[PDB]
Amino acid sequence: APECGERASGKRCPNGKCCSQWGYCGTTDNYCGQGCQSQCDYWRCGRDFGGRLCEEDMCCSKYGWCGYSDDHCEDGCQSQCD
Ligand SMILES: [Ca+2]
Repeated sequence: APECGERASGKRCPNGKCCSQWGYCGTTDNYCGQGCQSQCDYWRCGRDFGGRLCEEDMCCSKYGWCGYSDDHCEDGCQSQCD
């Protein structure tokens, strides 16, 4: 049964997850990609996205992507780098 979106009275996904076109919560491209209804910027962060911080304690890379790798947390990291 739909848990988010227009078919769920406008409910948003917990932990900032993306709501797919069909009303389900997730973080893969099938949820955040084409057709995404809400909280679709889950993987983006930083100055290009209103200064948004990543969920799950992920680092925000210099290019505005959320992750845990050295490339996300090292040189240029914008937030939650350690
Ligand atoms: Ca941390």
